[PDB]
Amino acid sequence: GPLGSMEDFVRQCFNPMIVELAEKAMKEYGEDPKIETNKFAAICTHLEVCFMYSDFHFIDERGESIIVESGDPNALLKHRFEIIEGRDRIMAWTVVNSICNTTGVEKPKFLPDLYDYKENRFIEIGVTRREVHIYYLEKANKIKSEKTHIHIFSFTGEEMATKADYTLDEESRARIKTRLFTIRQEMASRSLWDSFRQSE
Ligand SMILES: O=c1[nH]c(-c2ccc(-c3nnn[nH]3)cc2)c(-c2ccc(F)cc2)cc1O
Ligand SMILES: [Mn+2]
Ligand SMILES: [Mn+2]
Ligand SMILES: [Mn+2]
Repeated sequence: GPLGSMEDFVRQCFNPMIVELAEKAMKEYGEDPKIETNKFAAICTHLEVCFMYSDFHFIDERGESIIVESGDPNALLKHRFEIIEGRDRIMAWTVVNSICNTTGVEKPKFLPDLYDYKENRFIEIGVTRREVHIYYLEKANKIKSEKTHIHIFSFTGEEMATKADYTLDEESRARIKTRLFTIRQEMASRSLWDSFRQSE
């Protein structure tokens, strides 16, 4: 088949909110999304996984964790997760500082991706084109000391999470894996996958 542009794929296969947040992040770190395109696609993918990870998860009227897939349910429900990824540095740290002071949890040395109000911990999300165990160690070794939970996804369906604690139900994580599989397949049909995979 013909080789598509990764740019076209990103703009066609991710919603504009994701794409825009991704562009802003790259600009913020001095990289151009029209040159570092594999990174661009990687950043969109990871951002989307972060959103999908928190999607539908609330804390109920009685204070336990429930799943609602409509927009019509109860406004007394609190989102289970705080989303840190996707915010600019100032706002991300503002949110982290707020959480840390409120909940009394320890302040992380690097920006995490999520905060989980049920488990009372920050989460580092990872999405890798390599084997999950290797990438996990790379994360584990950057965060140094840990209260921060790590959860790694691959494009081939493997997961690895701290202490074999996977946080979410199988259905939630299946949605994420299916999306990753779909991204991989679509890249492959445009002959973007091999280049993307080898670039990590
Ligand atoms: O696990 C993460 N990961 C990443 C991440 C994403 C892509 C690459 C990448 N892809 N190709 N070269 N570098 C590296 C780290 C990022 C990230 C997000 C926005 C941004 F502007 C820069 C980095 C954030 C994460 O939490
Ligand atoms: Mn970031
Ligand atoms: Mn992050
Ligand atoms: Mn991450």
